[PDB]
Amino acid sequence: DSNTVSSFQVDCFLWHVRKRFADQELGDAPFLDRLRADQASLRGRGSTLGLDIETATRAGKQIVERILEEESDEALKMTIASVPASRYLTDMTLEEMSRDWFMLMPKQKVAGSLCIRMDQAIMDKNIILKANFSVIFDRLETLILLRAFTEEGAIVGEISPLPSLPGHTDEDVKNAIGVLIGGLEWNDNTVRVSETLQRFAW
Amino acid sequence: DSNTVSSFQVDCFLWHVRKRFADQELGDAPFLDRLRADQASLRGRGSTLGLDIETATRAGKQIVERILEEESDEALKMTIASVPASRYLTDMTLEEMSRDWFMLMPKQKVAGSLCIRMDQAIMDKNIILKANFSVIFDRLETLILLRAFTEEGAIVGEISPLPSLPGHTDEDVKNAIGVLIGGLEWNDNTVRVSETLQRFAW
Repeated sequence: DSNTVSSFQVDCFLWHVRKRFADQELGDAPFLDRLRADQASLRGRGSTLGLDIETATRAGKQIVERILEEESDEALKMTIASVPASRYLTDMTLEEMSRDWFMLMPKQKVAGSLCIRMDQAIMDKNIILKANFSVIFDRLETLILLRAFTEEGAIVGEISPLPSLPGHTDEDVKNAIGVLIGGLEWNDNTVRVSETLQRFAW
Repeated sequence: DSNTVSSFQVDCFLWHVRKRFADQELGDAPFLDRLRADQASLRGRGSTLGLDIETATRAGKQIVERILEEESDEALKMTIASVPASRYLTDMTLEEMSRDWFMLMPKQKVAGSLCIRMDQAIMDKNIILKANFSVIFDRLETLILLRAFTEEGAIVGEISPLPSLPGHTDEDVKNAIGVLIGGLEWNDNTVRVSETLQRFAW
């Protein structure tokens, strides 16, 4: 069931929290036994429904963050911003960001909570990926919209984010670019990526 | 041990979170069995070291909030403000807020993570509690400093907050006022509380 997945990702996350606890060595012994035993039960559990933990745990982190978001219960309500609140980068005039387009030979992939879209018949062109996104430090958190543009400015490709669990990470976006490019290049084409991206991306 | 208390308050809180989960009915069955069984283990546990749960759970909420505060792990970092970010009320010129004072017959109590201080020999005076604090809605979250002032402006009493677990709540502050007053009145005295307080307090 889907409640099984969710439940798993939660437990995974709460467990991560507890490790953090016992990292401060706050935990007494029987606790730390719950920690070990629940880590084993978890490895088994995730083995069997065949989700790896790392991402199950980010999912859980999002579910729980949502719970801690809704209360009210006075204060059980928490306030957290560990946030180096972030800077926004726009390679795309909105004129471009909103522009008609389609695919003659449509190719659609989903990876790491991003939709990658590509036109299969586009050959021997020179394209540049432009991306509006957000930065913390020099390393990306998040993407708003990526589009691929020909010499004559035209959409042959797109990478857009998805409301699934977990969300997408700088990584998910890096491989995403890799896939969009690499497939573009496969039917001959040359993909330059914008400086911003170059400067940030990978 | 103190790690035993902490561990208990955590588990209490994480458990509250899970109930929230299964409130959305996300939970699958074996989960919900962990929920019931862990609720029993918890009632037993807190019975024995003799802490009631409600407050153990607010404590846990503070400990955990602290954990979720520190990562970094990229994003496992959460951002939460459910906050109707709040309005501040000051009955006390800082000239008053910082003013010498002592107690001839000192009386010191601690309740709900607040220190209550009172001068035992103060008789047949007319005093007003002034308080600088903070409001969400018409109901107080939090107190910054309460002081009790005679006709001739003088400190006969104080209620100040403490960095313990859990922190203090509007309630803790309401009973706190009750105790300061009621003890002031016991050796004859008349305690008017400021409008702000009246308007907010209780």
